[PDB]
Order: sequence, then C-alpha cells, then structure tokens
Amino acid sequence: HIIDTDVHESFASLKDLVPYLPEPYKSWIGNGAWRGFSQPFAYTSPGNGNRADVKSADGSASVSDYNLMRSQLLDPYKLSYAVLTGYFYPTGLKLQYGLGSALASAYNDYVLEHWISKDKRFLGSVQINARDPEAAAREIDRMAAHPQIRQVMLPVVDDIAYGHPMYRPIFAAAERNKLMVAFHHTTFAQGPYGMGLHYMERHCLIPISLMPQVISLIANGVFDSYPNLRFMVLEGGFSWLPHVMWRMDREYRQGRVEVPWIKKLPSQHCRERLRLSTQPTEDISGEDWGKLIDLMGTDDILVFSTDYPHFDFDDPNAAIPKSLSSGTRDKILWKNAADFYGLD
Amino acid sequence: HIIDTDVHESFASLKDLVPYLPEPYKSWIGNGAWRGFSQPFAYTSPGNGNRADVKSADGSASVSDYNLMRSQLLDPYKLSYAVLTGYFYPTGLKLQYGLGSALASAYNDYVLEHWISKDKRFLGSVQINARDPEAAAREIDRMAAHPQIRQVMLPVVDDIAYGHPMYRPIFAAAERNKLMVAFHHTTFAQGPYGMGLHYMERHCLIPISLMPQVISLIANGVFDSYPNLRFMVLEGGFSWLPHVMWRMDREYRQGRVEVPWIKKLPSQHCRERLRLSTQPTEDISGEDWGKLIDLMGTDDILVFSTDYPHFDFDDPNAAIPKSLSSGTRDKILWKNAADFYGLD
Ligand SMILES: [Fe+3]
Ligand SMILES: [Fe+3]
Ligand SMILES: [Fe+3]
Ligand SMILES: [Mg+2]
Ligand SMILES: [Mg+2]
Repeated sequence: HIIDTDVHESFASLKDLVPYLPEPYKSWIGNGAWRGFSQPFAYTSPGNGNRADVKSADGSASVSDYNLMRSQLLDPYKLSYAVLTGYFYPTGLKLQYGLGSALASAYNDYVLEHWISKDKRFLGSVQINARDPEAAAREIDRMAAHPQIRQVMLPVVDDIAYGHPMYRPIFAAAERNKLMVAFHHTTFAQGPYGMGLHYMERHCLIPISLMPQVISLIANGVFDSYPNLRFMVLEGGFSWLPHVMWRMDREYRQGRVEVPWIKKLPSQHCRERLRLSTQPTEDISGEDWGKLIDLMGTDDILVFSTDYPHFDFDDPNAAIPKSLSSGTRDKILWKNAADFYGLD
Repeated sequence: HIIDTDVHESFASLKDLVPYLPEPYKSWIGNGAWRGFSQPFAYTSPGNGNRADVKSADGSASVSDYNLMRSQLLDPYKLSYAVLTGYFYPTGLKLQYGLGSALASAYNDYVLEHWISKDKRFLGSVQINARDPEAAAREIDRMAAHPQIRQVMLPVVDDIAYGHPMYRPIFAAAERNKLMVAFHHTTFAQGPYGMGLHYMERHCLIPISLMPQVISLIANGVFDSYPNLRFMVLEGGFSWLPHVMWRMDREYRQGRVEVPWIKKLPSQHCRERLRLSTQPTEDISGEDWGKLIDLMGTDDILVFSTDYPHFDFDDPNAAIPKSLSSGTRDKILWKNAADFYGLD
C-alpha cells in the first residue's frame, strides 16, 4: 500500500486547452497572444528540473504523457493512488482574471478528459484562479461532481496569504463540496526578500514561502470556521513543524484577547487537520525521524509523495526509514493520505 | 556565570541625539522635522511591548534609564556581561541616507557616553545605516576602537537580505576591526506576504523574517569570504535550525556547481560560527531541548538572553532547563557567548 500525494502532470502544449476555451480566450490562446509560463530561472540539474529520463513536450518540469507516467511510476511501484497536483497554475497571472479563470476551467476539462478518466488510481485536484475567489468557488462547484476529484489546489504565488478573508469563498466552496485543500509552491514562490540570488538559494527558500500559509490559516480562523477541511502542504519540508506549532501556541496563549475566533490550540489544529508531504528528502537518519515525529506529538501528519517527475524524486523504496515502527510506516506511506482523502 | 546577549536600551527622547548631530540634521531633529519611529501596530500585552514594570520615556518598547536596568536586571541576576543591542535602528529609514547615517553615528555617541561608559558589564554594538554600506563601514572603523564595542548590529528590516554583495563593505569592516555580527528584527520585519493581519500573526512571522538571513549569508559566500566572523541571530527561535541546516546541506550537495565559493557544508559553517539566542520561550520540555540539541549535532550554538525589557522576558533562573547537563547549561548560559565575543 502506497499513495503518492504529489505528481505533476500537464498538457503537451498550451494550445491543448483551445478546444475547451470560450471566445475571445479561445482565439487569444490559439493565435498565440499568450505563450504560457516560463520559470524565471535556470535549473542547474541536468533534465531541466525533471529527472533525466522524463521530458515534457513543452519543456517545463512536468510530464505530458500518461503512458510514460504509468510505465515509470504507477505500475513499477504498484501505487494504490496517485494524486495529480498539476503544474500550470493560472493564479500566477496577475491581470486579466477572466482569462486566468477560463484557463483554470479549460485545464480541469483537459485533465479530466485525458488523465483522470484514463486510470482509477488517479485522484484529482481542482485548479483555479484564486485571484477571483468567487469565480474560483464556482469552478470548485463545477468539478467536485467527479468522484475522483478530491481536493482544491491553492497555488503559492508571490503575493497571496490564503488566510486573508478575501479568499474565504474558496474554503467555503471546498467545504461545501466535501473536498480537501492542498498547497503547492509555484515558480514565483519567494521569501520575504525575493527568491534569492542563485537557484540553490531560491530552492532553500521554498519552505519559507509555505510556513506562512500554515500561520495565516490558523491566525485568521480558517481552521475554526471550516471544521470539515483538512489542509495538506506539499514539498515544504516537515522538520520545521515542531517549531511552527510551539511558536503558534505561545503566541496564541499570550495574545488570545486579539484572536477569540481560535478555539483550539494551534498545535492541536495541526495534529488533527494539517498534513505535510515527506518529499524532498533531507537525507536524515532513522533515529532523527523518530525524534522529529516525537516532537510533532503524533504520526498522523506526514504523507508520502514522490514528486514525480522532478529532479528530487523520492524513491518509495528508500525515502521512508524502514527502522520506523510498522504502524508509523503504514501511516506515512498510505493511511494518513487515505484518511485525508476519505478512502477505504 | 550568565551573559545576556539581548538587551534593548534607548534614548529618552530622539532630541537627545541633537548634541551629536551636525547641521542640517541637528536642526531637522531639534526642530521636529522628523519625530522618529512608531511601530505600525498595537501591542496586545499590557506594557506596550515591555514588561509591565518597565516604561521607556518615549513610549517605545525599550528602557531609557540605566538605573532601572541595573536594579531590575544587571544586579539582581549577577550578570557577568550584558550585550546592549539597541532599539532605534536608522536602517528603517528608506530615504535620506545621509540623515540615517548621521543618526546611527549620533546614537552610537549617545550610548557610549550615557550607557557603555557607566558599567563595565556592558558589551556594545555598532548601530549603522546599512542602506549606505560604505558609510556604514566608516562608522564601524570609528567605533571599533572602544574595547567594550564587540559587534555590529544588522537590523532585519522589510527589504534587505544581507547576503547581497552590495553589503560586503559592512562584513569587511566588521572582520577587519575584529567585531562580530549580530542580527535583530525591527518593527518592519515581515514574511513574504507582509507582516500578517493581527499582532499575534505578526509575532508568529518574526522567525520567518530571520531564517532567510542565514540562508542568504551562506548561499552568497559571506561565511567563506569572512572566515574570522561569527554570526548571531537573535529572537528568531532555534527549534527551526535543524531544518534550515539540513535543507541548505541538501541544496548544496545537489547544486555545488552553481556555488563553488562555498567551501564547507552549510551545517558545518553553522555549527562553527552561527549562534542563536534562546529567547523567547516556546515552553518545551528539558527532554525536548536535549532532542533539539541532538538534531543540531552540537551544543555550541545556543546563547542565553533575557530580551529585557520586553514583555516576553526570559528569567535567567527559569529559562534554561535544569535536566540538561551542566556542560551544556554552562555553554548556553555564558560560555558560548564568551567564546563568541572573545572574553575570559
Ligand atoms: Fe511537487
Ligand atoms: Fe518539485
Ligand atoms: Fe523583543
Ligand atoms: Mg573593539
Ligand atoms: Mg517570558
């Protein structure tokens, strides 16, 4: 039993969405008025962000061929489930919201037709344009129909803290439709002072772009006001979570006159309803895993992911220390995710 | 012994700096053309950011009376040394660099005459305007000649990552003058998406404004370029340091080719020359302290501080768990700081 919570599929070409777009957007994209995203840095690994044996058609760090994924990932590792978390994140567009929203819908149509419908091991994400939270809510209502769709994907761009009350229609729609919430960094993710000055630094900063989302959701009452949502943060690490939990607890105890809508200790909200992917490895010893899980106070929090097809892919047979107890190992590799997605 | 690495003294009024200012800044400040900083949020603790029993003359979260510090902190605890870290950080001025630098200089004159020269337990910090690194370097040259001056303060404002090469004259001047480097957050410290929406969330975010300075300094070669410098990050916590060290090590291994100037593993750099204060408390058990020290791989890193006179003052007799070994406790309470400042 293995569930993979982070897999990056994509179209082969941006014009694959033209059949799904209404005019004028259809003509804008068909005639080349916008050519898509191009990450604002050079990858320093061979393979251009992917493993060396995976290329997408448009060059991005993704996979555009289901046959390649099935033959490299799904079948060889005998995955029970693989969560498609996308890669084309229209929330990265900072103007022309009507365009970003039409791209979000068109992308979800494309993935349902050429991915999710091809394999029962897939669990799908609703991609959205979070800059129009009401349109995003309507796309969530649209796509929650399909029983394999299980979460909404909230992309971490440069300028959005998702606990801002502007975004509440998104979480209300997610809850309404029995979908969970997932967070993933974009090519625009940054620290307080930018992405740094080199690729290696930009990549060190990815955890720093994501810890404020946990802090934001809790301080602004997102956990308290949608009790049926669980929240999964992918690819930001987990070794920092003891500190984020203890810190939030201290600030809650000292400052609760200011935040009376928080009705549990932040650490308790997190143990109950926050999940963090294990990928990428920090190359940590087995006894160090056990210590960190102790400090977290539970083994319910970690979910396995490979992050196929990216360069720092986590081999399922080597990422999770086998010295861990069997109950904990089963939780990390599949039970924690299974409970998150309401499976079995 | 006990050495306090974080104590916030200030002037009683900004006009106290007039006697040290040249024209036209002398007249600007004396006549009230600028009235100083005023933090952009309401404190939610009784005490306006301070202990309920300490009030500064200008209303800021600091202490302006040496007699009060001596009888509330220096004498009652038998402090061997106290590091005056300031509070008024002119780097927060984002224009009129000439004025900002004259204020740094004036402030340093004030502190030497009315604070440092009054008590041999004080270690002093050079306050600067980091927006003009060449002027900042001349002020470091000017003040380093006093023996109690032992470090330069690098304030963490909203928009400065100190690893950017523009800042190298500051590190060059520190190393040349045999001073160390300390970082402290300002009232302008923030995360990637601002300082949040509540005071409690702004306070949660402080460690997020400080972790990127460790990442910036290492990735951009500050550690390797200035091997005789030691770096202290204050008030950011320390439970996050294992993640930051592990992450940076991982990024280094997979991306050396981009950063050949980094001659040691980031974790080794940190174990040897990065220090972190223990304040404020996260309320964690002695057992858990020992596990975190395990995860950093040394007990050389932590330095005690009270952060007098702030609301989350750490009492020297209760902040450091007693189940830790006496060696570790001695290192934390004074020996790590003594070696950092070149004392005893
Ligand atoms: Fe991923
Ligand atoms: Fe990735
Ligand atoms: Fe403080
Ligand atoms: Mg000196
Ligand atoms: Mg305290």
